[PDB]
Amino acid sequence: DSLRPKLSEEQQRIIAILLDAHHKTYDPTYSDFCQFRPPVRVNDGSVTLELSQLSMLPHLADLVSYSIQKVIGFAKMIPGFRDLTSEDQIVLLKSSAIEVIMLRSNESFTMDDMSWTCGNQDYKYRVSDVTKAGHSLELIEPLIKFQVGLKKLNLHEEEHVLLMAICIVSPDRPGVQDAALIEAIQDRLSNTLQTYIRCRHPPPGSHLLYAKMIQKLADLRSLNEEHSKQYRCLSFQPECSMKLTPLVLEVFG
Ligand SMILES: C[C@@H]1[C@H](O)C=C(C#CC2=CCC[C@@]3(C)[C@@H]2CC[C@@H]3[C@H](C)CCCC(C)(C)O)C[C@H]1O
Repeated sequence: DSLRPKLSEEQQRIIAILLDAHHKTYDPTYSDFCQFRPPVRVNDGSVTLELSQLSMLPHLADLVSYSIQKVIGFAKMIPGFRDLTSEDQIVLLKSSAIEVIMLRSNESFTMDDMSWTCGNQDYKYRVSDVTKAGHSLELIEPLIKFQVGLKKLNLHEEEHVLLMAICIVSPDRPGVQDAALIEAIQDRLSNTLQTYIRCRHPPPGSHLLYAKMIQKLADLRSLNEEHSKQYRCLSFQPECSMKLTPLVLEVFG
C-alpha cells in the first residue's frame, strides 16, 4: 500500500556527489595516521593517573583535528552548503563536528572486539585508550552502544553519506541565522534518503529504517552534550592545550 516513487535525476546526482565527496575525504587505509604524534599507552588498570599523564591525548587530539579538517572538506561538497552565509557555515560545522566524527568513525569500528581498527596494532582504539585521554565512562559506554547500534543497521554507503550530510545541515542548531535555508537544504537531503530506502533497501518489509536513523541523530545530540561537559573538565588540567590542536581548541573551547 506504500507508494515507491523513483529517485529523481537530481536525487541520483545528489547521491553521486556525496559518495564522491566521501571518497575524497575518507581514507579507508588510514595511511596518514603515522604522521600524528605517536600513541602512548601507559598502564592505568585510575582517574588521577589518567589526568596526570593524558598519554593518549596528543594522538587522539591529532586524530580528531585531522577528522575535523576532512568534515569541513566534506561539508563544502554538500549540495546547498555553498549557498549559505559563511557565518552559518561555521556555526553548523562547529556544533556538528564531534557528531559527524562519531558518525564517520563507524567505518573503522568493528564488532570483532568492539574497537576502532584503523590498522594495524598501534592504531587500534579501545575503551581504555579513550579513558587514557581524560574521558569518563559516562561518554565512552553510550558511544560504543551508539557505534554497535549503528553497525547493526547495515547502512548502505549511500545512506551513510546522506546521514552525515543531514547531520551537518540542521536548522535547529544554536546560533543559526537563516534556518529556513538550512531547513530547505536538509529537506532536500532527507527526501533523497527517504526515497532511497523505499527504492533501494531490501526487502523492504520494514522501511522503519529511516525512523531508526533519525533516532541515531538524537543519540548524537546527547553524546555531543556529554562530550561538551567532559571537554570543559579536561581543559581544567594544566598544560592540556599543549596536547590538543588550535583547531580542536577553537571547535570545542
Ligand atoms: C579517521 C576516521 C574517523 O574520522 C574517526 C575515527 C575515530 C575515532 C575515535 C576513536 C576513539 C574515540 C574517539 C577519540 C574518536 C571518535 C570520538 C571519540 C572521542 C569521544 C573524541 C574525543 C575528542 C577529544 C579528546 C578532543 O575530547 C577513526 C576513523 O574511522
